[PDB]
Amino acid sequence: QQQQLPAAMADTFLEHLCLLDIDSEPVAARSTSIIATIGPASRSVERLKEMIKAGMNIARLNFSHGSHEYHAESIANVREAVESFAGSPLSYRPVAIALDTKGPGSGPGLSEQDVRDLRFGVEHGVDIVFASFVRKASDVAAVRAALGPEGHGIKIISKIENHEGVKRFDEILEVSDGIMVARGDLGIEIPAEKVFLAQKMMIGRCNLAGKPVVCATQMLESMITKPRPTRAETSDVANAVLDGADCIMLSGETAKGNFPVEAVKMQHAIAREAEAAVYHRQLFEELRRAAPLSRDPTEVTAIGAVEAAFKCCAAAIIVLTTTGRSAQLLSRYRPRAAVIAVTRSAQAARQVHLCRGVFPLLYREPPEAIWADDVDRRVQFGIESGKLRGFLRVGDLVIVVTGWRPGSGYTNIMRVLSIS
Amino acid sequence: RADVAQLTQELGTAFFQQQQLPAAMADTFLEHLCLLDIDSEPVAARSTSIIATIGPASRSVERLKEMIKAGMNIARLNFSHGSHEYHAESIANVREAVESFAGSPLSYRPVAIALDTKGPGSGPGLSEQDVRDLRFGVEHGVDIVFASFVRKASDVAAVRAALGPEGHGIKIISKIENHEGVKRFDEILEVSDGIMVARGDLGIEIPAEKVFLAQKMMIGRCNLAGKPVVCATQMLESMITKPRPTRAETSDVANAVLDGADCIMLSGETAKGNFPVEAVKMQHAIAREAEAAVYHRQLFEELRRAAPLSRDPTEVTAIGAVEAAFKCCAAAIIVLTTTGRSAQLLSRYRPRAAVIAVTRSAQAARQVHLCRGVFPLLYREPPEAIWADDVDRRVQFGIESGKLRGFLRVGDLVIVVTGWRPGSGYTNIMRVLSIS
Amino acid sequence: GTAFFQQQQLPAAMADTFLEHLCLLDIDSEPVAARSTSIIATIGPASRSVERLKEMIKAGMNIARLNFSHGSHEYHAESIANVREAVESFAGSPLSYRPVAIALDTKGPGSGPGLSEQDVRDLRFGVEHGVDIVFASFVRKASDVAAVRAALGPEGHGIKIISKIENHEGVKRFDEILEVSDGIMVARGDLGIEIPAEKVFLAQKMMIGRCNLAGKPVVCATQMLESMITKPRPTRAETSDVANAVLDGADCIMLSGETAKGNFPVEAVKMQHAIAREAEAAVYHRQLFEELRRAAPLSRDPTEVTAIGAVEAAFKCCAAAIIVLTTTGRSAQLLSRYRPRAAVIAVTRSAQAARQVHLCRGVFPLLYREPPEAIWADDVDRRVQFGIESGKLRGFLRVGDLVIVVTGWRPGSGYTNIMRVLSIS
Amino acid sequence: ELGTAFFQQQQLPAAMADTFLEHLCLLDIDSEPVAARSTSIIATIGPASRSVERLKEMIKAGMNIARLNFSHGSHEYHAESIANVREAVESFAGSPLSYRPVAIALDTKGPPGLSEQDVRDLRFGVEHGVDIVFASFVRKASDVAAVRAALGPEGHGIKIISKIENHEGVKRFDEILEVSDGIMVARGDLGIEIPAEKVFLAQKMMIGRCNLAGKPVVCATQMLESMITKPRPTRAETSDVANAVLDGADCIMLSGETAKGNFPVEAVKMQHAIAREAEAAVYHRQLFEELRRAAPLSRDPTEVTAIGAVEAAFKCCAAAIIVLTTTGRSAQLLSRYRPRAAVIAVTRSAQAARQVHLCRGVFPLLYREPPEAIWADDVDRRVQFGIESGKLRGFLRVGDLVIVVTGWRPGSGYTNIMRVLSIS
Ligand SMILES: O=C1c2ccccc2C(=O)c2c1cc(S(=O)(=O)O)c(O)c2O
Ligand SMILES: O=C1c2ccccc2C(=O)c2c1cc(S(=O)(=O)O)c(O)c2O
Ligand SMILES: O=C1c2ccccc2C(=O)c2c1cc(S(=O)(=O)O)c(O)c2O
Ligand SMILES: O=P(O)(O)OC[C@H]1O[C@](O)(COP(=O)(O)O)[C@@H](O)[C@@H]1O
Ligand SMILES: O=P(O)(O)OC[C@H]1O[C@](O)(COP(=O)(O)O)[C@@H](O)[C@@H]1O
Ligand SMILES: O=P(O)(O)OC[C@H]1O[C@](O)(COP(=O)(O)O)[C@@H](O)[C@@H]1O
Ligand SMILES: O=P(O)(O)OC[C@H]1O[C@](O)(COP(=O)(O)O)[C@@H](O)[C@@H]1O
Ligand SMILES: O=C([O-])C(=O)[O-]
Ligand SMILES: O=C([O-])C(=O)[O-]
Ligand SMILES: O=C([O-])C(=O)[O-]
Ligand SMILES: O=C([O-])C(=O)[O-]
Ligand SMILES: [K+]
Ligand SMILES: [K+]
Ligand SMILES: [K+]
Ligand SMILES: [K+]
Ligand SMILES: [Mg+2]
Ligand SMILES: [Mg+2]
Ligand SMILES: [Mg+2]
Ligand SMILES: [Mg+2]
Repeated sequence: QQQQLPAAMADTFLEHLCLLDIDSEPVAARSTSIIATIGPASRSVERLKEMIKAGMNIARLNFSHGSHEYHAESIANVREAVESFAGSPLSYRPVAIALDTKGPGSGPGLSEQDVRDLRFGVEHGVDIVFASFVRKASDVAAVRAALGPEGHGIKIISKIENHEGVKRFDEILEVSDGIMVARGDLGIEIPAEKVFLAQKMMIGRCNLAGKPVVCATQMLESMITKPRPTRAETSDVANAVLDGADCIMLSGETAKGNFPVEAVKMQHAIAREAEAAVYHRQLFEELRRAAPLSRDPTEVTAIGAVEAAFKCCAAAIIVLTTTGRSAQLLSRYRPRAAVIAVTRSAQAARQVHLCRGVFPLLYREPPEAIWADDVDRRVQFGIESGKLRGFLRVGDLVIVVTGWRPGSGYTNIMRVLSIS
Repeated sequence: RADVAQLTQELGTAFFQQQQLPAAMADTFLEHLCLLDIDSEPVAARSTSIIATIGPASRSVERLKEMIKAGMNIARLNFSHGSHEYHAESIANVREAVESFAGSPLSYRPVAIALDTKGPGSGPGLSEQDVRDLRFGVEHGVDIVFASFVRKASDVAAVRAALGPEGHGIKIISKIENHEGVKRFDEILEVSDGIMVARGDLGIEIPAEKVFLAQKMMIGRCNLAGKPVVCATQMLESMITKPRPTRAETSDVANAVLDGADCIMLSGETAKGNFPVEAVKMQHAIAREAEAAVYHRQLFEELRRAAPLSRDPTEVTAIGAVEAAFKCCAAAIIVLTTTGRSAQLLSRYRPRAAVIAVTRSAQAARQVHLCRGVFPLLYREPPEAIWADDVDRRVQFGIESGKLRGFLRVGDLVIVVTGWRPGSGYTNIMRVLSIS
Repeated sequence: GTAFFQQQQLPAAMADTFLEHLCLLDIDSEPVAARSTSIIATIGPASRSVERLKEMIKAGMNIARLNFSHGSHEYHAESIANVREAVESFAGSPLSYRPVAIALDTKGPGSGPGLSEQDVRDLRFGVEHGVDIVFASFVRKASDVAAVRAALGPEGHGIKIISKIENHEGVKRFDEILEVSDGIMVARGDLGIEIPAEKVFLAQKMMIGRCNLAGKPVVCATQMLESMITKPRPTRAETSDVANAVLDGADCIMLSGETAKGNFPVEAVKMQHAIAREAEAAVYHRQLFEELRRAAPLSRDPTEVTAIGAVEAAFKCCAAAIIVLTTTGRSAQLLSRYRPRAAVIAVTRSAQAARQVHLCRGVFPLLYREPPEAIWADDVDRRVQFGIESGKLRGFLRVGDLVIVVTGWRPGSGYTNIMRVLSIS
Repeated sequence: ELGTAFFQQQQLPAAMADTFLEHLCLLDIDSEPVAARSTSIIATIGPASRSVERLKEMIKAGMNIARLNFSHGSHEYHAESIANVREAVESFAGSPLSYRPVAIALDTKGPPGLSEQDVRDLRFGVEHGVDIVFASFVRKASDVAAVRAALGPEGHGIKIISKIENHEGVKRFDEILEVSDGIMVARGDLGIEIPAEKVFLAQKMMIGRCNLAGKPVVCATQMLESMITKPRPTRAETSDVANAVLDGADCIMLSGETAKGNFPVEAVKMQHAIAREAEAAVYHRQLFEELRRAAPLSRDPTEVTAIGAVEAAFKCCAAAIIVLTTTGRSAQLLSRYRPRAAVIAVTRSAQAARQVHLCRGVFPLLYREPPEAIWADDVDRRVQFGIESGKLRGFLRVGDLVIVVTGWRPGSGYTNIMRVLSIS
């Protein structure tokens, strides 16, 4: 059988590895998001359409290079390429826009250039900020203050790039929306042979906290000049997914290299293979054991839904979400079932790419008069887009996660539904 | 510590010191035993049902009201003794005692009536007296049959045929009392509604020192199958003449509950002894202590690992509801059921939360006592015009009756299990509700 | 062979979960291993005759308990003499000889707050008569154990003190009592009067678990086969209670009125023997060994390090036995704490140690009486060969079996450090 | 006692964790490695690494096995490389603290079956006393039998490590592993023969199966590729080396990095540094439990002694397991249980001393003293040699506990004793 199911049913991790089969083809949709840096090699609308088709989920703009005018044109081109697929509403793909700051460049403070760039991000409607060189909780507070009242909804992903950031990780993670393991600077700031320890520790802690973690830098470096990566590069991408990374990133590979589309395609192919090789039997038991007891109905519904999905091998968990939170709480238990998140918020649809296994569907259908009927069409929309995209078939079982009243914060219902 | 820290701040340290919760949170079975505390008081309602044999010592309506208050859930009538006239009078007295509390859902306690057959004797199958007694049971509306000396699947088919078309709803609990019944256990369990480990005859039919192996094997297999299992005979034997049991007797009751028995039984202790009410009270006290001492962490993990994957929505909803109940330390799981099946599927995962089963069927309310942790509520209100409103009213009836009986408190989290359409077989919804 | 893997609940032993282990238990899977839980039989009018004591030793009695709550010093001295006479009547066959420990159970503190003056006199009687163990009644705190130890004096340094936990205070102060005691007795008679009867099983399971964790002997006592005082067969609750005490992890099981004053002393011993053998094969060693290993702290004591290596090696090859040379019994006790399925055959020259190792589950003491060889390595080998010959004669071993041999690098107690895999020829 | 500082080093807080997730969360960049590097480094000796002076630097950097790629050069070229390796190794024979045996491995050019050139190159290997053969493109058990037969009458002791480089080799892995001494995951050809994105699955599967079988597994090709031209590797390269060790590889290899690159010594130093870090990060608690649960019961005293010795080593945090071995088999059976303690293998065989580099955590000590007339005295002398080398090299201190594994009689195949010794 397909998707490494013989290896998935093994009684030990050792037997799981022994049962991995190169002929067991992946069937599930790719769960780990790809962040591609948009630069000289990947700026055109035509090239961006090819990168979206190849698998890009988040477009990163490196504010260490270019200018505000340059990045504004890149943002416009990304939006134009994304909207060129709006003619097919059940299959259109949202793409988040992330702003990566230049950093403090000396001074444990928020550069005035960073204040100006963060203000640019708010004015241009960016979804995420990758905050460079975060070394303490007060650095995150400074970024949040610089985003102002209009940028309240922007996610702050703190980049850990030095010894201080690693040592003060817990306080940084507590106030951040997520973390980026920025291996480039980290490998210069700490001994290169210790970076893998920092990566594995940060991924584990983010998985424990249920917060997004991005693995970044030199993942497919040789692809800047060559059409195929080295054996160490494919292994690095696969191991980042197996470590538990929610996102994988391409920097020079897409910003300035000769094969930007090929680099995205390679990350897509490796992530799909690595996701099927995840040993869910141990992973779910450990996530379940480590996750604290909770009296929050969204949290309680999420664990019940993921348990139910594993019991019936559910093809998907369809969840209605306003902010993306209910989808994030499902994602933290790493279900094998795809989490199809139906949302009316375009920003939440883009941001939800930070959470592994969450497939955002932006709902743009006319409302139903009775709230209960409106909820049911959003569920049938998740099922129709699910069927159109290959996630679901007639006869499949799905878990549907909804709330008892409109507005964010009221998820409390899990339903077992048979498709068609 | 960090996996229970926010909930310890919210519910308090006193909450986590009661009902053997420190022992329940242990990482190993050895650590679990080391953390058992005689000062950790049981809080939950007793979930293992007590079957009491009704005979000369426990027959009067006044005495039966005392036994219902002490905790009796199932009244057993041993057709190896008395007559049809004697047993019919016992049944009438049980029903009169049960109906004396029928004025309210707060006081009403359904009590199942079980008929224990005389058995095949030296014969190879269903005896003529058993056919007559089984017909008597159908005519008197008994809920359960404890079929004596079941040795093969064809013995339970013979009992089913002798109950006729009008006894289709009666549960057949096969009594395993000899070597053949133990060896053919799987085929017997497949066609039975449940099993009774009849240790009296078993201890004579096989070496006495092997009975505990048969008991533990049968309890384990019934737990795996999700079918009721009764532990029976000599549990509190000395209480036939003495007001207090021996140390081996209290240990035996506790170990039957820890083994996974859904029901515990009293035979001579209630049928002919000097302290029938005290024997019920003692079983009640021991079962509540033993239930809190169950190592749910390993038990739930093992029930999850052993149970095969399922495409039955009732089964899928039941495991999701039990997982949700454990996550928030839910006080109860309120389930709507017509036949008791949805409550049985919740019960097989052994939640620590009480399963409050709301049903319109009086027979299902009596029979669910066979499933550990199921508290039946008989709903007697007439149906609402809108089906969704009728469902909501039954859920609210469960909550109100739960609150008025101490099962629920304001601020508690309750898991509610319902279906998407009327009729049996459509349970598929789990809701997390905060009690206000 | 397939027959080997069908006996001693081996299908249930190989199960991946405790639930599947229970589902696989088979009443037709016969026990093969020797009974490892010791039987303490209380001595009284029904079991004092030398001829009756010979029958009780053959039935399986390992420890003779003298209850100082009854009788005079002259009575108990006569009990001791009869036990020793019955035990020594089998000394003519050194390969089959079974040592029997003598335990003195004290009267207790009564209304007083500590060690009574009668207990001081009885403890000194025990030292003078060479008793092996003291079952100290109503131990409520660590200072009660220190008072017993002081009353035994310098000549009773080798006597084991097993503290009886019989009330709420003893249960609450269990950790401090276990720390200074050699072991514990769950005295359920008094405990069931001192605390609610329905809570005794929790105290029993907690104390057995903690003793197992500490590697110290634990005795389950009182009313185990009570009905056998007057009836020839026990109730279903009684056989279940004995089996569950062994499954809980008790090192010893006890008979009080059943052997002291009942009509069936020999049969009560035989019944406990039969149940214990069945219950020992039903122990789920896969989880048990894993949990004992995980819970046991790291150690820099060579005897402790050799013991875990020897138990792990025994499980790897399904060793029939672990033969250990011991002066004080300590090396055998450290093997016993890991609950090997292999019998621990303890070869010793110390008659007191041979009697005392009965407190440890799975330890079969062999008293070696030959005078020391001039060459120490040859003396060690002769003792190992004596263990093998006794093992073969008693049915523990056969030619072709693998055995683990545990010895030390120099004479005297405290130097066990060697483990060897040996093929029986 | 050991002190709080002891329990903060070598990822001991992460090692004591109750779950793999907690283990990852407890990894600390400030927890320094203390144990000697246990994963062997195979360095390909070519134009960039051939001189005696350069070879001395590579031995000091950590090279344990010298690989000679018979796809390049000639017999005369490789014979000179072998001579230079032996000369560099013997330049440290005067000092017991620096003397390290180095195995010599011959990597064949490759094939329908065994090629004519491979028969001649295998014959060259036997004549030159090579220790290991890395057999290229092994696709079935009969390929291993052909190599074994070509190793003439004088070369049956040479270890055959089968290189799995294509779909057929992956599919017929079990039959190949059964007749091979070990496996090499030859990722270069494998990444061309099968889709590049599936190579990590083949690597993890082969490493797992070799670990289960107790046979050496080598991770090879492009581990530090960028170091062919640059002095420092990429983030993917350090991650790849660490993950190969964490996967369970016994050996890690350098090809172009040492054969033709600008930084051969630096590439060896980098693999040394990463492997030491990755070895301390191994989650032994789950690993040992799983190796124990998966390994079948055994009536072989060497195998029974080995598991008892590894269990005893974990119980006391033993600094080393000193084992007397003539063929290296007793050290290999200790190595399969992945002890945290170094396995110091004391042997009179120079060949076995070179070959045990294939087994993770085995530190060979060649013993050349003349035999004692009393066998028990000869064993004691060898045990003390391992303790004294261990004190000299920093493995041991007075007061440490060591596990000693010996047999009851001379000759190979009788290991059955495990002793706990206090270092005095
Ligand atoms: O965005 C840019 C860019 C924008 C405008 C002019 C030039 C560049 C450029 O040269 C560049 C960029 C990004 C990266 S990065 O994302 O890979 O870090 C680079 O390495 C890099 O060199
Ligand atoms: O039901 C009866 C009964 C009915 C009518 C007259 C007399 C008896 C009677 O004497 C009796 C009964 C049950 C048991 S039971 O506990 O074994 O089931 C007895 O042991 C027992 O003695
Ligand atoms: O040029 C050589 C060479 C030349 C002369 C003697 C020996 C080698 C040699 O050993 C080598 C070489 C090239 C490669 S490559 O071209 O395949 O990358 C190797 O891998 C490799 O090992
Ligand atoms: O995941 P979030 O942000 O909490 O949103 C979940 C919310 O979505 C719903 O399912 C539907 O709400 P809306 O009708 O407002 O879209 C709510 O019942 C629930 O509270
Ligand atoms: O447990 P059972 O016997 O399957 O009954 C559960 C049934 O009860 C309900 O919750 C309510 O059904 P009714 O309205 O027929 O009483 C159904 O939706 C569900 O199928
Ligand atoms: O278990 P103990 O009391 O520590 O005794 C074990 C001792 O027995 C021996 O194996 C043999 O000692 P003896 O020759 O003194 O009997 C010692 O090497 C070892 O120290
Ligand atoms: O690992 P190998 O090849 O089996 O060698 C182990 C052998 O070494 C010894 O420990 C010592 O043997 P020698 O004295 O012959 O070297 C033997 O007793 C044992 O059989
Ligand atoms: O900024 C980054 O992404 C880095 O340093 O790796
Ligand atoms: O029939 C019974 O109930 C018995 O034998 O125990
Ligand atoms: O003293 C005892 O043995 C008791 O109270 O059980
Ligand atoms: O031969 C090799 O080592 C390869 O192909 O990677
Ligand atoms: K930047
Ligand atoms: K009957
Ligand atoms: K006494
Ligand atoms: K080659
Ligand atoms: Mg940076
Ligand atoms: Mg009967
Ligand atoms: Mg007493
Ligand atoms: Mg190749």
